[PDB]
Amino acid sequence: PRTVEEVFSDFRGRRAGLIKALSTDVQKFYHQCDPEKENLCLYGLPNETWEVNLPVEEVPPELPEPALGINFARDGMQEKDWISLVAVHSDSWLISVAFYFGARFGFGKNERKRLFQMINDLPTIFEVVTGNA
Amino acid sequence: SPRTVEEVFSDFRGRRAGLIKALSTDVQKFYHQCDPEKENLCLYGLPNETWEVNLPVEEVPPELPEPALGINFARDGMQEKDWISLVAVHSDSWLISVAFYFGARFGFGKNERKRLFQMINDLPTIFEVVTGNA
Repeated sequence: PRTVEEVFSDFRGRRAGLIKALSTDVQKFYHQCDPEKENLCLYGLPNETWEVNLPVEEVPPELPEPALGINFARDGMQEKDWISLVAVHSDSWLISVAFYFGARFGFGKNERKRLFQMINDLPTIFEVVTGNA
Repeated sequence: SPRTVEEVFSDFRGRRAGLIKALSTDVQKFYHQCDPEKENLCLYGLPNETWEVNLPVEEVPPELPEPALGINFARDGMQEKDWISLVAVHSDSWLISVAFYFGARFGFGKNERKRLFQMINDLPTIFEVVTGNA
């Protein structure tokens, strides 16, 4: 069903916004992550934008939430290692969101397999930011 | 695959079994712990096949992905089996997040991620289990 492509399009859009935050806009992202601020995250939207403040959602929130408090360790390691750690959390979030949508759209086992194959043909954000893409 | 792939899958299967317990065998205990008079609660699965309903807190640093919060707010607004299904789908998305997070911390590459997904997707989702979709 063309619904696998719609869910994958959403995933690619959020992934593009997160890759922007962690590469092209890395210093903007870094400076918004002062380590004494509370509850910051990296949130990706399918229009290829990003934000560090958790958006207000319904209750329960419809989408899985990304990691909060990612800014505490910003100064405790090399910037590229902190970026890599944000990348790993971000990759685990994106796959959560995509499979949540797949379930909401009534994907069965075959649709779940097709969605994963498309996701896993792209380098992870971790691989992008570490130079292993 | 390296041994770590099966070890990450074993963690996944054990948490899944705990979540299946909460949403089936232990459903009334789970239901009553999802008290609508408490603050927003989450359902967690642990690798020893147990489950817990806890208020999420601001863990610093963040560790595992966080499950859906506020499941207790929706409990009385739906037929119980539809609320169970809602919790199940959120729990399925949490489990795959946890598994791929561990896989990343343990340096999985493309092939290791494929093998891990293959094993996860052999099993019916918790949503399928609780709705009779196998």
